[PDB]
Formats: sequence, C-alpha cells, structure tokens
Amino acid sequence: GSSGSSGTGKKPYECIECGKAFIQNTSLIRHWRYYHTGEKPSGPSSG
Ligand SMILES: [Zn+2]
Repeated sequence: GSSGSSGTGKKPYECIECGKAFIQNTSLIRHWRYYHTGEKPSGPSSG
C-alpha cells in the first residue's frame, strides 16, 4: 500500500527538526518546546 501528498503551499513557519508546519510564529516555537525540548526527550525517532 501507499498514500501521501505530493506538493504543498509555502508557509510562514515550518519546523525543520521533523518538518512540522504552522501559520504563526508562536505556533512554531511551541512545538519546539512542547515535544522536542519538552517531556520525553528520548523516544520518537521521526525524520
Ligand atoms: Zn519538530
């Protein structure tokens, strides 16, 4: 099987550590200090 999406409209903020996407600035910093540098630092091995 297989499924996904080829292409995507640019955005103002988009995490690079994993590739997260956002529309606002605060929305970006959050994820940065929510899961990445937040609780359980050693767990997920996403790309
Ligand atoms: Zn991230």
